[PDB]
Amino acid sequence: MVLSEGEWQLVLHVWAKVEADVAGHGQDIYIRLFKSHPETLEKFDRFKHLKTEAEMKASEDLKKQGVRVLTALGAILKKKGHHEAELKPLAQSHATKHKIPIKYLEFISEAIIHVLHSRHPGNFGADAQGAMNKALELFRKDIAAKYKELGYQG
Ligand code: HEM
Ligand SMILES: [O-]
Repeated sequence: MVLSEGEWQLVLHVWAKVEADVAGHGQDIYIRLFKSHPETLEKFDRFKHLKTEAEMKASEDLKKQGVRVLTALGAILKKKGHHEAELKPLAQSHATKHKIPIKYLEFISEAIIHVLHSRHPGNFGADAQGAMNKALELFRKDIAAKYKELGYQG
């Protein structure tokens, strides 16, 4: 699959708004993921004890993690599909160290789309959401191919 340049520009225009406060966006995305799909929280040995949204919001380590995730994803999106180098280390850690199924990558993709739809209606109308879904689907398709190369079913 391949995105057009116009689609990439819709992705990068909303990502520029995320970058006004990457930490706050990361907190919202993790809270949405863990509330919608609680099983995903069990994969985090440092955070699986958190019981409420208040505790998640107050966790400085979770905030730092959210900044790491969104900055890594942002660097992948800015490559506009030419992300082989960035996906190598990420696929290896997520397949072998963290053991994150493709289904859970689908869940965090849904959390990202929900938070952008809520915060950024000015840059996340239907065409922009479609472009972001295509970019995240491309990311998951290429991660899934690397998972298989690495020996992990996904
Ligand atoms: C957009 C998708 C994702 C991106 C870009 C991403 C990125 C990252 C990065 C950059 C790190 C730190 C370096 C590393 O270990 O590779 C990390 C750590 C981690 N990721 Fe992900 N991740 C994603 C999705 C997920 C999902 C869906 C889960 C689990 C449901 C997950 C579980 C973990 C865990 C458990 C760690 C280690 C956390 C810690 O140090 O406490 N990741 N991720
Ligand atoms: O993560």
